[PDB]
Amino acid sequence: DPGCSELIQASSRITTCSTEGVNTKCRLSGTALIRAGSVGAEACLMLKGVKEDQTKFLKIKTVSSELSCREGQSYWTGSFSPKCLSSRRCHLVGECHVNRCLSWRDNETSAEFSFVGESTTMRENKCFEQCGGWGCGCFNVNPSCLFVHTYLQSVRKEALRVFNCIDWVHKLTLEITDFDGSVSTIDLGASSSRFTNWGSVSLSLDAEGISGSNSFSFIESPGKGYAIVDEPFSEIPRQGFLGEIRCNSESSVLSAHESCLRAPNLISYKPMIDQLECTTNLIDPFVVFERGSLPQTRNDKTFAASKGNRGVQAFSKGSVQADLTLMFDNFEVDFVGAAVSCDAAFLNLTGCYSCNAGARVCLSITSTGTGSLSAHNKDGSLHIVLPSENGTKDQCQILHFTVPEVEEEFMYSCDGDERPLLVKGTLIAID
Amino acid sequence: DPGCSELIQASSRITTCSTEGVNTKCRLSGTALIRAGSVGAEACLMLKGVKEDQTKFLKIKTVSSELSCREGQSYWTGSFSPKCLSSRRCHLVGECHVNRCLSWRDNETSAEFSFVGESTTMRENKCFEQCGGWGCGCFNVNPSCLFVHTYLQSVRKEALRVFNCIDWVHKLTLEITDFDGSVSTIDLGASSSRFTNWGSVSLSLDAEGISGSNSFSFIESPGKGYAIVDEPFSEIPRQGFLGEIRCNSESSVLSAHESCLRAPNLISYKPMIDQLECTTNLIDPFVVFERGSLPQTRNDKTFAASKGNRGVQAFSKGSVQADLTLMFDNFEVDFVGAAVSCDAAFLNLTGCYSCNAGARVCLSITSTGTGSLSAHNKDGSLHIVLPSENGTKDQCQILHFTVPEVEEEFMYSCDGDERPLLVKGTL
Ligand SMILES: *[C@@H]1O[C@H](CO)[C@@H](O[C@@H]2O[C@H](CO)[C@@H](O[C@@H]3O[C@H](CO[C@@H]4O[C@H](CO)[C@@H](O)[C@H](O)[C@@H]4O)[C@@H](O)[C@H](O)[C@@H]3O)[C@H](O)[C@H]2NC(C)=O)[C@H](O)[C@H]1NC(C)=O
Ligand SMILES: *[C@@H]1O[C@H](CO)[C@@H](O[C@@H]2O[C@H](CO)[C@@H](O[C@@H]3O[C@H](CO)[C@@H](O)[C@H](O)[C@@H]3O)[C@H](O)[C@H]2NC(C)=O)[C@H](O)[C@H]1NC(C)=O
Ligand SMILES: *[C@@H]1O[C@H](CO)[C@@H](O)[C@H](O)[C@H]1NC(C)=O
Ligand SMILES: *[C@@H]1O[C@H](CO)[C@@H](O)[C@H](O)[C@H]1NC(C)=O
Repeated sequence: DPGCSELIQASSRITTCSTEGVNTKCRLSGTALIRAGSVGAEACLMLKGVKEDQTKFLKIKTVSSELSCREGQSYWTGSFSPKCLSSRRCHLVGECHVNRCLSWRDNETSAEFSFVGESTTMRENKCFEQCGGWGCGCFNVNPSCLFVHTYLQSVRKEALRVFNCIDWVHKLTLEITDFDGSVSTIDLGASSSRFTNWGSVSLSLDAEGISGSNSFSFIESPGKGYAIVDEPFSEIPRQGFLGEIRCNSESSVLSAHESCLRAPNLISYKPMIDQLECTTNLIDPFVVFERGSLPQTRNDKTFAASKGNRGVQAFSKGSVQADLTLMFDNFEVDFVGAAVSCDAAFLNLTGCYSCNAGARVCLSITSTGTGSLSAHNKDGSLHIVLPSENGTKDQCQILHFTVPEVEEEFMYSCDGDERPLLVKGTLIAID
Repeated sequence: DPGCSELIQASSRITTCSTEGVNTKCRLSGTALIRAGSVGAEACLMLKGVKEDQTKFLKIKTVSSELSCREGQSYWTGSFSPKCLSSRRCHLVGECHVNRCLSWRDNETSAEFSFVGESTTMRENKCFEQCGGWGCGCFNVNPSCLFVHTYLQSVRKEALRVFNCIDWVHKLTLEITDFDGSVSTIDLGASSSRFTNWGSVSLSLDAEGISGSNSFSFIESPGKGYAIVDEPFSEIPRQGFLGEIRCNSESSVLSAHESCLRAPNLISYKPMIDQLECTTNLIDPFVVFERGSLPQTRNDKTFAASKGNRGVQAFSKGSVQADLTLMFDNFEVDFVGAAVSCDAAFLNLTGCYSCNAGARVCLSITSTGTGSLSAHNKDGSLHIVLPSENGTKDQCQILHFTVPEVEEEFMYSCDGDERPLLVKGTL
């Protein structure tokens, strides 16, 4: 039931009217700029004829204002757990020769674990010096060597794809009701223009986008849906962050393949003579997914999965940061039709006084056909002219007051048969 | 239950004996280096008399090897949660003028929250630009300003003290049984000597400290004991680590006091026009305490709360990384007199072959009073002499074999006789 959220009068300088003895028609030629309607509501342009009762409206409903994520970088991740094997040798036995233990290389497997065979899994190798001497079962008093071989294994049989958006492609869908009542639906992009019955329409300025977009990233769970993540995409594994372990494919997460990348020192070890514990404290990306699972709101946007060919989209919820440029190409409009009555009620009066922006008055208007409500205050200094329709709509325009305390009686009608309406509110002063 | 884990023989170098009359007496003079016995077990020195039936033992038990934490730096931490207030003003209204919102400073309270007034709590302030225009209730198309005031509040009425150990004080406690059998208990620090009836005992080498001590820290939960944390202490508050929020006291943590220090950006915000959510993802220090609550074992050590005092200690579990220097002040020992027989079962053989250290035989000995066990085992090559003790005790000594698999055979005669025994093993 929203009607005009934004309403401007076409400049007298783009309008020319003539009367054919009682029958008057006007031509629009030139350009008007109007802010796009808030989502669900209309941007409206009012045409005035020569008489005060000659009014027509062009209405442009913002059906939706959508932003589609163009995906940039991507990696796969999932959940992992370490499995360790250990074997302790006394000083001067096996590899536990003078310095080997303390200079042990991560990628070298100890002879102690040659029975494990070949591996293509993410893995690492440690040696921890432990106590020597007879109390720890060694003939030699020097430190014994706890050799350790560890591999990572996927804890789930599914994986998650983390990505960013390099661009958000704006599509503004508009439902246009011409002056003559004909309805059409169009869509526009930032650089688009469409021919209309009266000329053309384009986006003069389009600043629709995701503010702080570099601080969002997304997760896809294949066959399930998407999640938002409230952090920038990480191009490098960083311990304690999503992506600290990452792979180039879904299957490589699942097999924990050695091509996967990982941040250093993710596995902690507690060597205890012949006992060993190894643990991880990894970010659980399935928890992160469930925390951000779509749909979600951030700022004035709703992020949701695309219906159909899948990706993520964001929808504006309120204002649309775009101006429509309306080009009229010598287009004729008449004022034909019988007026019917309307009922109206005051809704609100909001904004400032003695300012350029003025104050927005909103009325609920109920009728059985298309027309115009006209209202004036006692002294004819203020006038309201708003669309009337079959059914009920909330309709708003700007009024200019010079006082913060407003209590103004208007008489309104759609057919000349006036009824009272009280507009009141409190407006702020600017500086 | 365990006896001599380390057995050395008194060097003929520091030994002089003779038989002038009705019996034989021996004199010990000089130093003798011996490895400390494993905790609970004994380091042992055998005195060889001029006969074969003449043998005496000096026994030194390791009762405990103990390391006490000398606490260094400390901080208090606990559990916190944010509470935030918000108020949005349209562009050109109130404080919301280009370009103050985007320039807002954490310490500056917005005039939107005058009704909160005076505070000594941890707190911050933010401003977030949000949609403008009539669709977001504003007469101006420029961004509106969501002003936010947030304070941290304690979510638990208890705190935790995180602390560091700048040094670990070593005390070694030895129980000495002299050749004549008199018992004695001494304590040694890393530098220390103690005099004995026969001379003295000193810590020659002492490496009983905590390896990797730089990567440990500790927590005290007031009146509930201690925990070990498997990471360094840090004097810098960092996000995602214990102490990311820290204070100087129990009360300050509980009041979420403004003197508490905190790492940057711990509170996250979701501005949603007129709605706002604010959250933290702080590590829970009480979970950290729980997971590390003492007693805990690391390496060859048990970390535990001090028994007769306040603080934490670590106790050596296996080998003691220390050499004992024994000094003998021209000390005389006699051998009188008779000694019975005992039940000795073979236990094991362990070591290498054709090496310096060699094999180590261990026997289970149950006997009368205190005696000495001999073995006619492999006579003309090998012999075994060990302490017989009133009770059940395992006794070990060194042996040199130059073959891989050892299948040996012994008739042990401490009696002398009457008994048999077998020994078998491999390197
Ligand atoms: C003074 O009065 C005016 C007019 O009443 C108020 O403006 C109105 O504000 C409301 C609440 O924010 C807006 O409602 C929103 O409507 C959108 C529109 O969605 C579309 O509308 C149809 C209704 O038939 C819906 O069923 C569809 O979903 C469709 O998408 C909706 O998405 C929001 O959830 C919300 O309901 C309304 O659009 C707006 N009207 C106009 C003409 O702009 C104004 O807030 C008020 N000011 C005050 C009280 O200070
Ligand atoms: C060979 O046999 C000997 C039997 O004496 C074994 O030596 C013994 O080893 C164990 C440690 O595994 C020790 O037992 C322990 O006692 C301490 C202190 O009381 C306690 O803290 C431990 O929990 C455990 O109960 C024992 O001290 C030690 N004996 C001696 C004399 O040193 C040796 O391990 C055997 N080797 C084998 C079977 O391979
Ligand atoms: C281990 O890494 C070193 C250093 O890059 C490399 O030279 C060597 O080939 C690797 N050794 C393996 C895989 O055994
Ligand atoms: C807040 O930060 C500003 C910027 O330096 C400073 O002027 C002000 O004194 C600070 N407030 C304090 C220290 O309480």
